[PDB]
Amino acid sequence: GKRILLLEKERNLAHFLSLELQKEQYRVDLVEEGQKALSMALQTDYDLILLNVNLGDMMAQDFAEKLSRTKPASVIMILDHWEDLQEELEVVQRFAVSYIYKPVLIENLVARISAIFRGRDFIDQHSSLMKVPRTYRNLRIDVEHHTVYRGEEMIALTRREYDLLATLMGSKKVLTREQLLESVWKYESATETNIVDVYIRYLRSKLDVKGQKSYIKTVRGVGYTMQEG
Repeated sequence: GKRILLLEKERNLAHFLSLELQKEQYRVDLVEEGQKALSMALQTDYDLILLNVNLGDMMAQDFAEKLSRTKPASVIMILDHWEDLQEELEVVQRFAVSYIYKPVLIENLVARISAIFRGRDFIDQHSSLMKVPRTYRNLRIDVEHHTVYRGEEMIALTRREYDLLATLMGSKKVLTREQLLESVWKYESATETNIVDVYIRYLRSKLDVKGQKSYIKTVRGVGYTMQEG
């Protein structure tokens, strides 16, 4: 089964989530602080890393940035109280594939994790069919390693940003926000179209060079497409 790295500060909840996730045949490694979580995530490829906003010895944002130096498309999901998540909402959107509020309902957590895994699988399969060369202007995508480069620099795209780029680069046509939702949030049927604009903004911030045309064009009345220089 897929492998989950789990850090939950509430002891009884951590134990509960560990046991319930193993009933889905997932392999669950429970850790209690970020330093240990980080050493484990650096040496093992986890399919999901499930964290609180604050890991105790560091913020989850800090963990994610440090992990991203070698594994930029890591799949991190944040579980926390509403007030804790909202205090850090913008930074959480930037590094996490999803977030979920306490008090958690296990059937909901299980369904969401399943959908996230299936959506990543879809992206992988679809991107394997991308026309070669997988380049655009100064960008190149390494589909095997889920990495992106602009010139000779690695661009630390998050998993959502990577999935969004692969979807845009793999399309010959302008894509609507509904079509982008259907590809990048596939199987996460509760996702709504305004999230697409958020991640287009994030993706532009990572790709774009000041004084060049953006890598992504907004097409009036339609949606988004890659943009030439």
